[PDB]
Amino acid sequence: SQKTYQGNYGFHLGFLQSGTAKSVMCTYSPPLNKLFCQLAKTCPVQLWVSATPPAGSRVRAMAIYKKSQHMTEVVRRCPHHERCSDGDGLAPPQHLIRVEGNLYPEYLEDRQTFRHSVVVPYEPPEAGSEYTTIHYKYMCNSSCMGGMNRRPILTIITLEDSSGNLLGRDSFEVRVCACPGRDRRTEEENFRKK
Amino acid sequence: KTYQGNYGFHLGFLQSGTAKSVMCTYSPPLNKLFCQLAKTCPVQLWVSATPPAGSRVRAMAIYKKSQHMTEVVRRCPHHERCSDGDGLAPPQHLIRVEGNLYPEYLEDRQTFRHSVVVPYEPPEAGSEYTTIHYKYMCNSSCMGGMNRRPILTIITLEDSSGNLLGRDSFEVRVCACPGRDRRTEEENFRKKEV
Amino acid sequence: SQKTYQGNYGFHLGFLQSGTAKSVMCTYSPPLNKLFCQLAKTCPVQLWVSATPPAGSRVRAMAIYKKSQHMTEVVRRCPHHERCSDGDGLAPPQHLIRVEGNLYPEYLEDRQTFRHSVVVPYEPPEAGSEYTTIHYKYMCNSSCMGGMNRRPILTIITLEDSSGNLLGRDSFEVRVCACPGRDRRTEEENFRKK
Amino acid sequence: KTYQGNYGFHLGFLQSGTAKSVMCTYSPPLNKLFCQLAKTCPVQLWVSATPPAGSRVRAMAIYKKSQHMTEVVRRCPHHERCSDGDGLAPPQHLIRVEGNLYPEYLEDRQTFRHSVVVPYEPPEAGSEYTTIHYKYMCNSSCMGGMNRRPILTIITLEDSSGNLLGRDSFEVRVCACPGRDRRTEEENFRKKEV
DNA sequence: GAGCATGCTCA
DNA sequence: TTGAGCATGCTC
DNA sequence: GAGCATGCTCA
DNA sequence: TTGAGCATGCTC
Ligand SMILES: [Zn+2]
Ligand SMILES: [Zn+2]
Ligand SMILES: [Zn+2]
Ligand SMILES: [Zn+2]
Repeated sequence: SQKTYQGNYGFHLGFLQSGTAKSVMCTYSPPLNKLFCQLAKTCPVQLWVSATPPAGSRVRAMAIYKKSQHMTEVVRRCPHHERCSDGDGLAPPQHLIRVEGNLYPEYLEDRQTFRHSVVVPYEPPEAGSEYTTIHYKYMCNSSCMGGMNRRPILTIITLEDSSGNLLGRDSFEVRVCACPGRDRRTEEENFRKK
Repeated sequence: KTYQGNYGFHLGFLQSGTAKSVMCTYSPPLNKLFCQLAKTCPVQLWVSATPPAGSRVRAMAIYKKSQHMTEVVRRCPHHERCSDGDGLAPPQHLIRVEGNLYPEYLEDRQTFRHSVVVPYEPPEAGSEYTTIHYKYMCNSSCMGGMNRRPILTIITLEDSSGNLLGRDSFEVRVCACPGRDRRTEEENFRKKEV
Repeated sequence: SQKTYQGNYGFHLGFLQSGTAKSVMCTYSPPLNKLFCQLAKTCPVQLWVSATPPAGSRVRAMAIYKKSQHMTEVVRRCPHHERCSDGDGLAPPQHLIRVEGNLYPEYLEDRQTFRHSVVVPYEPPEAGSEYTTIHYKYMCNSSCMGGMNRRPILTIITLEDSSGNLLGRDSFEVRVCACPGRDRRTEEENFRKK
Repeated sequence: KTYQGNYGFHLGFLQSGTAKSVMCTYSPPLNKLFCQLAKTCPVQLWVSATPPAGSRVRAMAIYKKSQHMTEVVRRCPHHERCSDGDGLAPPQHLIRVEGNLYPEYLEDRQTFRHSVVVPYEPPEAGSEYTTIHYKYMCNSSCMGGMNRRPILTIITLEDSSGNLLGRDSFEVRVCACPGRDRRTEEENFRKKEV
């Protein structure tokens, strides 16, 4: 979760460099290791490895509340959006994180913790690339009443083999909001105190 | 829609300068009540003559703008599912009457609009009006509900058979800070009055 | 159509006076007898009569292209909007004009000319009012490709008795567009040449 | 997605300064073709070695932005129903090949994407490239279709079995005035180049 | 709402 | 047949 | 994007 | 319990 290890494959995440039109809907903050994005907008997250993972490897994405006081609560879409008609025909209505660009994502709910997660097969970079890109979408604002309700979350991306064993793990905070650029500057300026 | 009828029926609101004003404050220039969610709002019933025996008072909410007037005013998805019920009011109803052991919560079979009805009671000896306490269970801003759309509360005096005897109305804004918001709307309004 | 007669009841239309927030979505131009409005926005049209119409009277609204070269073509929604999911559960998908605020409008298609029209019962003004208001909605922009395709239209409002006989008739041009205020000024300034 | 393969495959476009430029003009700095609706666009196929016998060339359109990349690119509701068919191309297809009596119009059974395939033909004696003429049947602005969303045309060289031999691509903007629009996008682009 | 984005009209 | 200028929805 | 619109945090 | 100021989606 909060702990990130590269494992035997040197796994870790990367984010889009600044200076692109995508920045308006999705912008990453290095000093805060936090992604600021708008609701239902595709966010390109990069997967970096120093060695090819075993055949059949998978990449899972899960959201957990950052504050230890809310860590046990399952992150889910608020009552309103869970009922909106925005389903892609693949993602369940209550899931916050969706993968865009994949015909066969696996949307899971842990039988014990009841946490939602989405899994897609691991794919190596395109020829001439040092990373693989997976586009994610967050279907609720961090402010949504009855949902995240202004509570910040962390997205945990874990590399696992075909059997479900962890091969690597990385994470980043996320704020789904109306104005990513504005809100990112705010938190960064506020951060400039130490 | 505002007629006093044969009984001089019209509404009244408590004058300013009371601790209650913080949670509920009426604006004469805008004929608009500003109140907090779930807080009791005292509305006064005034008549020039005693209504026929068995008369009733109905409260109903409708969106003020013709653009949304046909949409039934109801609580948003989140609050409907909160456990704030009083054991009398249906979960979807926005307006609840406080202090009455026997209110009637109705849904019109044709328009599907919600309304609450209580018996008409004469003023207490020494008073010139009757007070009914209402509570609004969603903010005007609630996503998936009123969603920032202003509403009007329509109070009608009816005989035992359901015939209208009189009708009055006022705009309502349920919000976190009634005082602040009332001033804001009044100042804007006054920005044309001088 | 183009000819307007008040009949034995002095029937004629009236429009909302300027200086209201509604003006942004719906604004009438007197010198051009033209209504500029946005798509799917409620337009309050006033019905004026000097005498009470016979019991069972009806008010019909129909759209016809203004140019004699297109007069024979039936005005309908373009291919795209006819398939959008904006139906109110009462109006057929191809109809341009819809009535808002009525539970029982009659949406018709002339068996011979195939022209669409919507009919609602005539209702007298509210007490203290000199006119009756009917809210209409136009479901396509005048510019819609494959629909009105930049061709201006006329809305014909006719008062008819219970049997379908004409009692009165009035009309006005309409431009459904993105910016009513902007476009109204444009045509008015252009009109200022004579 | 751009690799020349073992046959040095890549695309070429006619140089500027031809009457054709008015209906079809390529922009080197933006690797973007600007063309009018239904106008033939000559695309050049270049290879350094003769492809295996039975090779084919496929053309497919995809939305450039990851936000819309999964949505199948197709003609809008209006043009699909226009009677501009050539008796070969399905009504919903955006890209049509001109000058070939036997093109194959396909729809992938899984992604449902449209594509058109024609046999690979060697350059005419004396030429260093092969020309294929394509037509785009909707403007990039068509409502209910591309709806102002930029697209990419992907041309792939494949052997007789369907295996990719090479692949290249270019952005496309179908519009009313290619020259004007090309300059506009280039000037903006140049507003960072100096 | 402004300004940008874009098909259509006019000579 | 071709822009130039007018006409018009969309971005923020 | 700016500025307005509004619930929540803090003392 | 109450604003003041901060936090944030929506209007145009
Ligand atoms: Zn939500
Ligand atoms: Zn609510
Ligand atoms: Zn249309
Ligand atoms: Zn089209």
